Amino acid sequence: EASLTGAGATFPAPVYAKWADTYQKETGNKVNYQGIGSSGGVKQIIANTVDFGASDAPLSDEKLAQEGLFQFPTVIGGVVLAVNIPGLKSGELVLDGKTLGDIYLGKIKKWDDEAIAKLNPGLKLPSQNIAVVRRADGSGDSFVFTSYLAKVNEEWKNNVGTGSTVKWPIGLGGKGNDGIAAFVQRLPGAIGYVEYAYAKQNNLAYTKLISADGKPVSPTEENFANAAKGADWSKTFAQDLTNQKGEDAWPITSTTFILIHKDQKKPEQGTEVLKFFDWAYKTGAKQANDLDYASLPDSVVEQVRAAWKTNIKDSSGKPLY
Repeated sequence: EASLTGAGATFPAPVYAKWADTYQKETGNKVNYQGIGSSGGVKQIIANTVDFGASDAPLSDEKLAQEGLFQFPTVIGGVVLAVNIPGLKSGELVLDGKTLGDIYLGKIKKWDDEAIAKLNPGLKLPSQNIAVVRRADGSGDSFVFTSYLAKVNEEWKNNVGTGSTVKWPIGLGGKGNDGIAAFVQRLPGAIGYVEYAYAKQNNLAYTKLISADGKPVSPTEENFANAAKGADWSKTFAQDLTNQKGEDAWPITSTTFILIHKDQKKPEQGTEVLKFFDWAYKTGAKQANDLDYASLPDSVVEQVRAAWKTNIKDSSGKPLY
């Protein structure tokens, strides 16, 4: 029976928590996971205060090497726009990238703006102030969301840019996915970006979006998976899943990563971290799919296992997988 600690990204926290609960029931092993956001996950693994870190934003090959870290992907999810719009039900409103960016720039102030109406011709829209919500903490959702906005809105690209932290033009700061979800529930007219499970499991309304190919798409597990169908995983785990081509491709999709040290100074801990994630790849797909995360293809899992064998060792050079 091992006791393991992880910390970081809130994007996959619902599935990691479910996996950890099941794993304890089946094996006795205890995995404690603290949702502090991706930037904090990176900081904590570098400081050696946890057994594993978690970040939705990938580190570069060079940064991994400088830090003596190894990164591997777990699941595929989607970022959605949770909304609180009087008179509208979930899934009714459509936004496109340009107009979403103009909302986040503060240019569009009311839900019945002509640009929103044009995207939604048969819908009656209220004259409700838009209340923009964004992340306060350093965040992989912010990284993915601003990476998307920079592709679809030139003003955003040139003035705000992309990052885990940016100079937001407008918007209240929520801490974690949970904090944005709580703000959208409490504020008539809110819009906030959250990983899909935080909208669904909190009974929050959400929008459709226009795909890269120009078609309205609903956020679903299958549509997150579709956004990754063009990814050449053989080349790198650090795949860009925003604004990807193809039918029913959710435009704000991302995978998410675990970070561990290559030279394990507590090699029993590292061995047990690998066993937890291996168990999750072998047995955990229903639990992920229940929370609307798509599973990585088996080929990707096999790449992860092969890379564990060559990268993860004790201080004598012995592999831990």
